Amino acid sequence: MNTDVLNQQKIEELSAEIGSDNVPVLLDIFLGEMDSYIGTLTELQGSEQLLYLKEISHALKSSAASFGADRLCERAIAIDKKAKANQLQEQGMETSEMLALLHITRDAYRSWTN
Repeated sequence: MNTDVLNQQKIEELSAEIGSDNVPVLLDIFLGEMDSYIGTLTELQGSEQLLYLKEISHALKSSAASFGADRLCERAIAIDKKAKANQLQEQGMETSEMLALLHITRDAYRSWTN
Protein backbone atom coordinates (compact mmCIF):
# COMPACT_ATOMS: atom_id res chain seq x y z
CA MET A 1 0.00 0.00 0.00
CA ASN A 2 0.93 3.66 0.17
CA THR A 3 2.63 3.20 3.53
CA ASP A 4 5.06 4.80 6.08
CA VAL A 5 7.68 5.97 3.60
CA LEU A 6 5.64 7.88 1.17
CA ASN A 7 2.24 8.60 2.56
CA GLN A 8 3.03 10.26 5.79
CA GLN A 9 6.28 11.46 4.31
CA LYS A 10 5.54 12.63 0.73
CA ILE A 11 1.86 12.98 1.35
CA GLU A 12 1.86 14.86 4.54
CA GLU A 13 4.55 17.16 3.11
CA LEU A 14 3.12 17.55 -0.44
CA SER A 15 -0.32 17.68 0.94
CA ALA A 16 0.24 20.19 3.79
CA GLU A 17 -0.40 23.82 2.59
CA ILE A 18 -0.88 22.26 -0.77
CA GLY A 19 -2.82 18.93 -1.08
CA SER A 20 -4.74 19.43 2.16
CA ASP A 21 -6.81 21.56 -0.19
CA ASN A 22 -5.99 19.93 -3.53
CA VAL A 23 -5.78 16.14 -2.93
CA PRO A 24 -9.35 15.70 -1.40
CA VAL A 25 -10.58 17.56 -4.44
CA LEU A 26 -8.67 15.22 -6.81
CA LEU A 27 -8.87 11.92 -4.86
CA ASP A 28 -12.61 12.07 -4.27
CA ILE A 29 -13.38 13.02 -7.89
CA PHE A 30 -11.06 10.61 -9.64
CA LEU A 31 -12.62 7.96 -7.70
CA GLY A 32 -16.24 9.04 -7.82
CA GLU A 33 -16.38 10.00 -11.52
CA MET A 34 -14.11 7.29 -12.79
CA ASP A 35 -16.15 4.83 -10.84
CA SER A 36 -19.26 6.51 -12.17
CA TYR A 37 -18.58 5.52 -15.63
CA ILE A 38 -17.68 2.19 -14.60
CA GLY A 39 -21.01 1.82 -13.02
CA THR A 40 -22.66 3.09 -16.16
CA LEU A 41 -20.19 2.53 -19.00
CA THR A 42 -19.38 -0.93 -17.75
CA GLU A 43 -23.03 -1.70 -17.91
CA LEU A 44 -22.84 -0.13 -21.39
CA GLN A 45 -19.35 -1.04 -22.74
CA GLY A 46 -15.71 -1.81 -22.04
CA SER A 47 -15.27 1.58 -20.58
CA GLU A 48 -13.87 0.02 -17.39
CA GLN A 49 -11.08 -1.11 -19.87
CA LEU A 50 -10.58 2.62 -20.51
CA LEU A 51 -10.75 3.12 -16.74
CA TYR A 52 -7.27 1.80 -16.43
CA LEU A 53 -5.26 3.91 -18.76
CA LYS A 54 -6.96 7.05 -17.93
CA GLU A 55 -6.81 7.01 -14.19
CA ILE A 56 -3.40 5.79 -13.57
CA SER A 57 -2.16 8.35 -16.15
CA HIS A 58 -4.76 10.92 -15.20
CA ALA A 59 -5.12 10.96 -11.47
CA LEU A 60 -2.62 8.49 -10.12
CA LYS A 61 0.01 9.86 -12.31
CA SER A 62 -1.11 13.29 -11.13
CA SER A 63 -1.68 12.87 -7.47
CA ALA A 64 0.73 10.03 -7.00
CA ALA A 65 3.53 11.91 -8.77
CA SER A 66 3.04 14.42 -6.00
CA PHE A 67 1.45 12.51 -3.07
CA GLY A 68 2.96 9.06 -3.67
CA ALA A 69 6.00 9.89 -5.69
CA ASP A 70 7.47 6.70 -4.36
CA ARG A 71 6.21 3.08 -5.02
CA LEU A 72 2.59 3.52 -6.07
CA CYS A 73 3.73 5.99 -8.66
CA GLU A 74 5.85 3.66 -10.76
CA ARG A 75 5.51 0.35 -9.01
CA ALA A 76 1.87 0.44 -9.85
CA ILE A 77 2.03 1.85 -13.28
CA ALA A 78 4.80 -0.37 -14.59
CA ILE A 79 4.86 -3.18 -12.10
CA ASP A 80 1.22 -3.86 -12.62
CA LYS A 81 0.85 -3.46 -16.24
CA LYS A 82 3.40 -6.17 -16.87
CA ALA A 83 2.47 -8.99 -14.55
CA LYS A 84 0.44 -7.67 -11.95
CA ALA A 85 -2.16 -6.85 -14.62
CA ASN A 86 -1.57 -9.88 -16.83
CA GLN A 87 -0.47 -12.44 -14.39
CA LEU A 88 -3.72 -11.86 -12.55
CA GLN A 89 -5.83 -12.37 -15.66
CA GLU A 90 -4.78 -13.32 -19.21
CA GLN A 91 -7.78 -11.27 -20.39
CA GLY A 92 -5.94 -8.03 -19.84
CA MET A 93 -6.69 -6.54 -16.42
CA GLU A 94 -10.31 -6.59 -17.58
CA THR A 95 -11.74 -6.62 -14.13
CA SER A 96 -9.63 -7.78 -11.31
CA GLU A 97 -6.86 -5.35 -11.62
CA MET A 98 -8.71 -2.22 -12.75
CA LEU A 99 -11.67 -2.40 -10.26
CA ALA A 100 -9.25 -3.36 -7.52
CA LEU A 101 -7.95 0.22 -7.78
CA LEU A 102 -10.92 1.52 -5.90
CA HIS A 103 -10.90 -1.02 -3.04
CA ILE A 104 -7.15 -0.52 -2.68
CA THR A 105 -7.18 3.21 -3.06
CA ARG A 106 -10.06 3.93 -0.73
CA ASP A 107 -8.80 1.49 1.82
CA ALA A 108 -5.27 2.80 1.80
CA TYR A 109 -5.81 6.51 1.02
CA ARG A 110 -8.59 6.98 3.44
CA SER A 111 -6.15 5.82 6.14
CA TRP A 112 -3.43 8.57 5.55
CA THR A 113 -4.60 10.66 2.56
CA ASN A 114 -8.00 12.00 3.77
